[PDB]
Amino acid sequence: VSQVRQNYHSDCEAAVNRMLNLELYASYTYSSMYAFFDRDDVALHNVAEFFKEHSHEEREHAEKFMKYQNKRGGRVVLQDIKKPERDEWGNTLEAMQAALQLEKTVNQALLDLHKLATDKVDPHLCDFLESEYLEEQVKDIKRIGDFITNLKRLGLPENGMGEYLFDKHSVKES
Amino acid sequence: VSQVRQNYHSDCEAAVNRMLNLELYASYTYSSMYAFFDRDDVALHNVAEFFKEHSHEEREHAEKFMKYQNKRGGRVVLQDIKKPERDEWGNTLEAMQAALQLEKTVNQALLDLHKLATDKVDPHLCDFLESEYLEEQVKDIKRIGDFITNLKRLGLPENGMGEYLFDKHSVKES
Amino acid sequence: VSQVRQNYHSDCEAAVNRMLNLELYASYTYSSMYAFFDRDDVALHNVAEFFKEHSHEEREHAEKFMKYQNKRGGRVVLQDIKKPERDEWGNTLEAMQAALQLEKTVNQALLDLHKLATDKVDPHLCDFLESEYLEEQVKDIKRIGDFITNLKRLGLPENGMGEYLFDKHSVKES
Amino acid sequence: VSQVRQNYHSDCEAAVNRMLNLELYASYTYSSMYAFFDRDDVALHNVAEFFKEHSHEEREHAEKFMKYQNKRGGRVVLQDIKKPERDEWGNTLEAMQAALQLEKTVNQALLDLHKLATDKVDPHLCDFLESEYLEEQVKDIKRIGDFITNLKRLGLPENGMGEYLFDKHSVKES
Ligand SMILES: [Cl-]
Ligand SMILES: [Cl-]
Ligand SMILES: [Cl-]
Ligand SMILES: [Cl-]
Ligand SMILES: [Cl-]
Ligand SMILES: [Cl-]
Ligand SMILES: [Cl-]
Ligand SMILES: [Cl-]
Ligand SMILES: [Cl-]
Ligand SMILES: [Cl-]
Ligand SMILES: [Cl-]
Ligand SMILES: [Cl-]
Ligand SMILES: [Cl-]
Ligand SMILES: [Cl-]
Ligand SMILES: [Cl-]
Ligand SMILES: [Cl-]
Ligand SMILES: [Cl-]
Ligand SMILES: [Cl-]
Ligand SMILES: [Cl-]
Ligand SMILES: [Cl-]
Ligand SMILES: [Cl-]
Ligand SMILES: [Cl-]
Ligand SMILES: [Cl-]
Ligand SMILES: [Cl-]
Ligand SMILES: [Cl-]
Ligand SMILES: [Cl-]
Ligand SMILES: [Cl-]
Ligand SMILES: [Cl-]
Ligand SMILES: [Cl-]
Ligand SMILES: [Cl-]
Ligand SMILES: [Cl-]
Ligand SMILES: [Cl-]
Ligand SMILES: [Cl-]
Ligand SMILES: [Cl-]
Ligand SMILES: [Cl-]
Ligand SMILES: [Cl-]
Ligand SMILES: [Cl-]
Ligand SMILES: [Cl-]
Ligand SMILES: [Cl-]
Ligand SMILES: [Cl-]
Ligand SMILES: [Cl-]
Ligand SMILES: [Cl-]
Ligand SMILES: [Cl-]
Ligand SMILES: [Cl-]
Ligand SMILES: [Fe+2]
Ligand SMILES: [Fe+2]
Ligand SMILES: [Fe+2]
Ligand SMILES: [Fe+2]
Ligand SMILES: [Mg+2]
Ligand SMILES: [Mg+2]
Ligand SMILES: [Mg+2]
Ligand SMILES: [Mg+2]
Ligand SMILES: [Mg+2]
Ligand SMILES: [Mg+2]
Ligand SMILES: [Mg+2]
Ligand SMILES: [Mg+2]
Ligand SMILES: [Mg+2]
Ligand SMILES: [Mg+2]
Ligand SMILES: [Mg+2]
Ligand SMILES: [Mg+2]
Ligand SMILES: [Mg+2]
Ligand SMILES: [Mg+2]
Ligand SMILES: [Mg+2]
Ligand SMILES: [Mg+2]
Ligand SMILES: [Mg+2]
Ligand SMILES: [Mg+2]
Ligand SMILES: [Mg+2]
Ligand SMILES: [Mg+2]
Ligand SMILES: [Mg+2]
Ligand SMILES: [Mg+2]
Ligand SMILES: [Mg+2]
Ligand SMILES: [Mg+2]
Ligand SMILES: [Mg+2]
Ligand SMILES: [Mg+2]
Ligand SMILES: [Mg+2]
Ligand SMILES: [Mg+2]
Ligand SMILES: [Mg+2]
Ligand SMILES: [Mg+2]
Ligand SMILES: [Mg+2]
Ligand SMILES: [Mg+2]
Ligand SMILES: [Mg+2]
Ligand SMILES: [Mg+2]
Ligand SMILES: [Mg+2]
Ligand SMILES: [Mg+2]
Ligand SMILES: [Mg+2]
Ligand SMILES: [Mg+2]
Ligand SMILES: [Mg+2]
Ligand SMILES: [Mg+2]
Ligand SMILES: [Mg+2]
Ligand SMILES: [Mg+2]
Ligand SMILES: [Mg+2]
Ligand SMILES: [Mg+2]
Ligand SMILES: [Mg+2]
Ligand SMILES: [Mg+2]
Repeated sequence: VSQVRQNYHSDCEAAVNRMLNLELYASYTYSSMYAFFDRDDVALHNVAEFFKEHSHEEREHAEKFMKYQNKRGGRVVLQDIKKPERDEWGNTLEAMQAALQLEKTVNQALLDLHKLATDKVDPHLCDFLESEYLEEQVKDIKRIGDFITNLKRLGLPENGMGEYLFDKHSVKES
Repeated sequence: VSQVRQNYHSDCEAAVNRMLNLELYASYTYSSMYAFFDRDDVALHNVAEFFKEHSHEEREHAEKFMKYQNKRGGRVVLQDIKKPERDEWGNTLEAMQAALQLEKTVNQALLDLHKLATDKVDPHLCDFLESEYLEEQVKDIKRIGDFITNLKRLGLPENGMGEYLFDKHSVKES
Repeated sequence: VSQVRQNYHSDCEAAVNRMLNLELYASYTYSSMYAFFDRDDVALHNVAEFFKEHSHEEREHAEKFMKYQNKRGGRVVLQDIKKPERDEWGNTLEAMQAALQLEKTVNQALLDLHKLATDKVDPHLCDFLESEYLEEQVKDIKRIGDFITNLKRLGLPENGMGEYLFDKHSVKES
Repeated sequence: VSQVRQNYHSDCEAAVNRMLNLELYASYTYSSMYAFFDRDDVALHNVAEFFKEHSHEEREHAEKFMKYQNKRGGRVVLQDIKKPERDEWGNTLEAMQAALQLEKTVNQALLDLHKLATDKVDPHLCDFLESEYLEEQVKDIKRIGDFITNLKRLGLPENGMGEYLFDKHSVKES
């Protein structure tokens, strides 16, 4: 037993490792979206940079789980990072829809981890999830939903001018 | 009944007073460690200053419970602060081992208080513990465990050179 | 055919995707080393930070291949990022030995890619490898070899004091 | 024989003069595009300025070949700069398509010169081409391809609003 370990259930330790993997998976998916929007036959560079930024954020969230694991006396166990579901992402609307689904998948896993931590009476883990993950998750879901609404308003997928304008006005110029 | 009191159970009020006492006890133990490492026949002054700092931190945490008690309309009730378990602390490894145990004792009392606050459906007290005590506790336990690992690596208790080097490189120069 | 594509062989495009994967694999291995040295029963934090930095560097090198692929009109194709070979890394000497091997594996793949680019008469790709990858690779191999020499000099694996001192003097304080 | 000349083949000297001429030709073509977009019945001034900038860049690249020739002990030999292929350039999409073709023609000539320098075992000339010409060429081809993709997305040639918006958002305001 680790000398630091206190009130940290084996099930929570394992679930933290699984959540770490999911954050890495999410990061990799966003990296794929970045590369897609940087293609010469896609060429929406502010959209590309948006997804690149989100890839980096998810990788930071994975690292934060590694640090958490060690702080509690658990042991990091890594698994393969599966490649993303798609090799090409269609257009800005399709990609944003996939991102919304991904963020809700990650949110569900965080909420499930919170249920487990609650079950095992681990208030430190509950607080960590609430303070470092749950609020920023709701904000990302809201932002992406807002974007989807605007992409539909702009006539995606058919309205190429609308898609061009979204890249200029909705996502930060990069 | 205090005019400010709302949703604050007598049992929680009493447990806050007990936790206050434990913080004061922890502070006093760290003060003893400070004085020990400042002895001319011990003379590890950065180690001494580390424990002096932790003594001050625990006293601040006691004061924060006093303020909390009054904010909720409870009444501070003080008891004797018992002297520390030992009069002399052996060496840096022995002291760090005792500090680890002390921090885990304090953590257990905080977790028990959180269980009580949860039982009595006091989300303010739960949040206070989570936001002001539980995370910094995990960090202190991790730091001290890391130190113990390094002290063993350095050949404590027998390796006096190792102990000298720990005082120069592991704890902040004071 | 991509409208930008010129003098870019399908074989080179595929090899760039494979090299991208290898950079991601290397990044992941370094992340594992970071997490290991951050364990409370390992606790060599400057060593941990060294490997964290190298993980970030390799991820940047992967991103640079993505950008390269798109600049030439190739298409990024991602595969699973395999988990690292080990779950625990022994000690600083064992980890550094594994890092040396990893950097030489990456170097060999870069040199093989250069051979292919030379075969296909692609001077842009040759220059990219020479200017962005090959020199920094030689420097990393030299640095890690120098470290291994010093770890052996310090009496690793048996000399715990030597290992402690390496973490204080050889790797940047983090 | 020039007193400075060493390892510089007559064929390479001649090919450098031909490449100089091609850079001047490219500059002149871009100047024609500038003047076209500045016409009162065309009036896309940011597009005009984009082409003016590229004209200046190509003239700088011609000058760099003159300097190179003299450094190696070759002799600059100038020929007529042929007028551009067209007197009018249609619209932003047509012009960008012609620019893409021009940049790929220049790239092919650079790659052919590199083949010759390789044949004649002239590493100085190979390095000069790789370090001063080949990478910036790939970048220009990628940028122009990205633009063409966006012009098609914006509904060129028929969508005049799309063309107006490209001039405001895609090319630097001048
Ligand atoms: Cl436990
Ligand atoms: Cl408990
Ligand atoms: Cl357990
Ligand atoms: Cl696991
Ligand atoms: Cl997993
Ligand atoms: Cl599987
Ligand atoms: Cl796909
Ligand atoms: Cl979807
Ligand atoms: Cl999903
Ligand atoms: Cl949050
Ligand atoms: Cl929007
Ligand atoms: Cl009450
Ligand atoms: Cl209530
Ligand atoms: Cl009550
Ligand atoms: Cl009481
Ligand atoms: Cl008490
Ligand atoms: Cl008593
Ligand atoms: Cl005693
Ligand atoms: Cl003890
Ligand atoms: Cl204790
Ligand atoms: Cl806290
Ligand atoms: Cl230490
Ligand atoms: Cl090709
Ligand atoms: Cl060619
Ligand atoms: Cl091919
Ligand atoms: Cl491939
Ligand atoms: Cl692969
Ligand atoms: Cl496999
Ligand atoms: Cl292992
Ligand atoms: Cl190895
Ligand atoms: Cl390897
Ligand atoms: Cl390099
Ligand atoms: Cl060294
Ligand atoms: Cl010569
Ligand atoms: Cl020679
Ligand atoms: Cl000759
Ligand atoms: Cl000539
Ligand atoms: Cl000519
Ligand atoms: Cl002629
Ligand atoms: Cl014409
Ligand atoms: Cl054309
Ligand atoms: Cl042409
Ligand atoms: Cl260049
Ligand atoms: Cl654009
Ligand atoms: Fe995340
Ligand atoms: Fe405390
Ligand atoms: Fe690399
Ligand atoms: Fe040029
Ligand atoms: Mg142990
Ligand atoms: Mg377990
Ligand atoms: Mg999973
Ligand atoms: Mg698979
Ligand atoms: Mg599809
Ligand atoms: Mg509950
Ligand atoms: Mg709660
Ligand atoms: Mg909270
Ligand atoms: Mg919050
Ligand atoms: Mg966020
Ligand atoms: Mg998110
Ligand atoms: Mg998130
Ligand atoms: Mg908003
Ligand atoms: Mg009253
Ligand atoms: Mg009472
Ligand atoms: Mg007590
Ligand atoms: Mg007594
Ligand atoms: Mg004793
Ligand atoms: Mg907190
Ligand atoms: Mg603390
Ligand atoms: Mg503490
Ligand atoms: Mg504490
Ligand atoms: Mg630390
Ligand atoms: Mg096409
Ligand atoms: Mg192919
Ligand atoms: Mg591979
Ligand atoms: Mg496997
Ligand atoms: Mg092993
Ligand atoms: Mg270099
Ligand atoms: Mg490097
Ligand atoms: Mg390297
Ligand atoms: Mg490298
Ligand atoms: Mg060096
Ligand atoms: Mg002469
Ligand atoms: Mg001649
Ligand atoms: Mg010519
Ligand atoms: Mg003529
Ligand atoms: Mg015409
Ligand atoms: Mg050769
Ligand atoms: Mg070469
Ligand atoms: Mg070079
Ligand atoms: Mg270069
Ligand atoms: Mg250029
Ligand atoms: Mg050019
Ligand atoms: Mg050029
Ligand atoms: Mg660009």
